[PDB]
Amino acid sequence: SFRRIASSKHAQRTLQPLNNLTNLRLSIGDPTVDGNLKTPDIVTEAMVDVVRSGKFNGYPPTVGADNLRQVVSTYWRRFCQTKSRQEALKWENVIITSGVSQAIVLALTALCNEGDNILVCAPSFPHYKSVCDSYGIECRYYYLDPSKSWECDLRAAAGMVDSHTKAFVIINPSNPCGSNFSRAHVSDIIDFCQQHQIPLISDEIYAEMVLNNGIFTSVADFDTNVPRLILGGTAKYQVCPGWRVGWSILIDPMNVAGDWAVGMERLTQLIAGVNSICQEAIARTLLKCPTECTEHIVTQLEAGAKVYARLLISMEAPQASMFVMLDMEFYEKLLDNVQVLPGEIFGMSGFLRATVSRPSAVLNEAVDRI
Amino acid sequence: SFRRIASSKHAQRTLQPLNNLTMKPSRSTKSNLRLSIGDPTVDGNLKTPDIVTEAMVDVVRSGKFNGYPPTVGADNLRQVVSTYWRRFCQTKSRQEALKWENVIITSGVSQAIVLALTALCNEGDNILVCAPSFPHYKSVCDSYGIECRYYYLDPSKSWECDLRAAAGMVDSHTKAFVIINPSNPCGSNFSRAHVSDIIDFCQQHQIPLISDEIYAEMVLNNGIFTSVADFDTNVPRLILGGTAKYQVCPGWRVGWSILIDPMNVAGDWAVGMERLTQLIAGVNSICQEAIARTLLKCPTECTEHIVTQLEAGAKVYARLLEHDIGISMEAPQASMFVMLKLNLSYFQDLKSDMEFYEKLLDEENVQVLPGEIFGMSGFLRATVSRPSAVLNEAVDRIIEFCERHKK
Ligand SMILES: [Cl-]
Ligand SMILES: [Cl-]
Repeated sequence: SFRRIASSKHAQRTLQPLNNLTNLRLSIGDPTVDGNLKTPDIVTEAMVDVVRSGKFNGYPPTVGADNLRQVVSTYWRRFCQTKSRQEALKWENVIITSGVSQAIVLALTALCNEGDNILVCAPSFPHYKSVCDSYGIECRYYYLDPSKSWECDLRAAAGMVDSHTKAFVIINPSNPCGSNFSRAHVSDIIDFCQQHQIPLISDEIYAEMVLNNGIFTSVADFDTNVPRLILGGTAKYQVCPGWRVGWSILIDPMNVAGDWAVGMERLTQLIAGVNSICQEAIARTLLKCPTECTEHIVTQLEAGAKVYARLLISMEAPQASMFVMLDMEFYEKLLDNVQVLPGEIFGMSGFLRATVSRPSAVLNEAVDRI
Repeated sequence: SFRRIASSKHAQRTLQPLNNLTMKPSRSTKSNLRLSIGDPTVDGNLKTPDIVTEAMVDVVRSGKFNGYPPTVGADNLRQVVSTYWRRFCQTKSRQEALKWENVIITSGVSQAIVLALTALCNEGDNILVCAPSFPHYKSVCDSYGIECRYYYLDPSKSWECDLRAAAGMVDSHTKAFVIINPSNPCGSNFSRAHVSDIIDFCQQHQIPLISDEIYAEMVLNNGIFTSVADFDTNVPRLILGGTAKYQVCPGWRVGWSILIDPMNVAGDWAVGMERLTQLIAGVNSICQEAIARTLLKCPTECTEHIVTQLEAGAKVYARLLEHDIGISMEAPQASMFVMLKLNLSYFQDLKSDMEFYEKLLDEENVQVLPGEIFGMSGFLRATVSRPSAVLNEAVDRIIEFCERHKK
């Protein structure tokens, strides 16, 4: 015979509730489903050129190709309204990752040990909770106030901070809330992080996907010595999540977080980096994508916002991202044939996440069915 | 002011000795000749098949494969890989034991290694790993607080596993036996009989066998590759492989793992690996479809070209044996590397493989890798995949270098 082989504690406690939960589907967080949103043609053709050259099939540096890091550094400068802020973004502090999902893993596991906690918004993109449970880090939720435009309850969060608290995480613009934070509110967050002396992690992957001529405020656009780790990429706004490319950018002017940066660098060695074809294709086109491409998608999202309004169930209208928030029992009865998502999944019972990114013809039929 | 932010223990102990090596610039006027590089794309002499390249083109232009794949891999590629590995099995039953349900698509074999070990072991466990070895097993183990417990390969018995010594290393915390076959850095290609013995060893000790078979297509001299798949056994085996080396595209970051477990004693291991793919959420969707379209269509001819190039590189290293300069070596039967054994008693001022590496580089601007990096001092890893003109020139400098330091 042969002794049964069991798995590790690490594997056993690694759970993704969304995926575990798994016809008109308003539950899907992937902009490629219908084809109404499209990757820019120049990116598609840069990929064609790059793979046909045969010059980008070799090993990249595990931290990312130099030129893509440089380009990403240059690209994020546009979110900075000032020269000093812009100069504070250095390519040396850019890391290319296998999607933002990996950037989250690297950020959290280079920073925390088992037994630590981080403060994370609720409701939230579930990956932070999943990564935390996987590695024995506590995901300590602070709550977002839906009646104050889904702003962070900074009064409450203060009471959650202790000696094992290692970071403060925000998602802005937000999946699942569709929120877009004001400049003053982002300033408060930074001050909060200063008062409590913890780094700020800002998931800014929807940066290009603000609606209604809204203003996006990146944690980069401030004069502060508070270390900030910005996570972003092209997966959502260039409609190519399956390419598995994203990045993290550290802004640390007084250099208080250098070991974190080194730790993240060292940990890229484990899977040894990112698809070399996509890295070069994005390095060639990231700065050349015209406002019009981002402007077509934003208009397409504004349409979905209009369709959900007919239901008015209450809701805070979306200012950004691809979702609106409007609980488990309601979800189950709808399928028995429309698919929504319960906010339970995201850390806040009593809501439903619905997607804005599908065609009106699909949405209208589903909103009517609701 | 602001509290200094420090890193985790996991980060602090994560080290890759190869990268770290990257070395004093040479005080020489000769051209830099690098024999240290483990990337088949370096010179352009070896080539990704055109049919794979044009499948990538069709796939990306379609705009139908830019979405999220399943974290475990696209269904069609998993089915295709399963079908592909069947050719390494000589029988219907062995072929039937390969199931696409037990294939996982990974971000290179490097991720496959992470998933295999961290889904199996807890901190405080150990695994048996060959030395010398591709450094990633050691790097991942140390990163995760798993002990990399070396058993030694024998350069005089064709770089075979010393199984007798390995037996004394097994204890209650030993969780796996790792082999690399064909081998980086040794160039060895195991006989069927040795692979049979390795499996028997794993049966006696009741530990799973992990086999890095990424050089499966790159056997030389009409050799026979024996996959751990090609056996009638209930020993659980996890095979790591991919297209990175033999289709000359390591940078695309695609590889896979295949679990073969006929009595289903390792289902939890499989479920664990699957769960852990959720953390980076999978693999480049363009390449998975491109490879799904072409993996079964690539002609034998594309590979025999690469093999021919490697056999020629091997002949050039053989020239080192014609001079009495203290270099012995088992000619490579596979993979892309050779291990040069140093007779240190030949040299007046060369104490170690490391010192040999430094002085060679400083004096002749030829870069090899000391075997220390791979877990076995007293050797040098040299690459066979470069063009003959590069190798021939570099071997001349090595010969000259040895004669000069002798006595
Ligand atoms: Cl990782
Ligand atoms: Cl991973």
